[PDB]
Amino acid sequence: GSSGSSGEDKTITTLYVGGLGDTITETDLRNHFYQFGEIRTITVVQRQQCAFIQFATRQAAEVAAEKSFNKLIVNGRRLNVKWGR
Repeated sequence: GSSGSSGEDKTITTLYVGGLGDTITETDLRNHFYQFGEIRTITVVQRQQCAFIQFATRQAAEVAAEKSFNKLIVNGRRLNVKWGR
């Protein structure tokens, strides 16, 4: 089965995404996440090869979250996703 963990994400709709690299861009994410649901905003920090995906409704956030938790592999490049603030 699963180990089972409880992070510190109660009503957080933002999701952090690292390991972007020049290879990966914003659009690639906007679409990869957009599928889950509306996207409030997307702040891609090149200096930190990361990006923050915000959702209007936690609903899409949660879904993408788990489906992103070290599971979101775009452009044959795994990405470390973690709940934001």
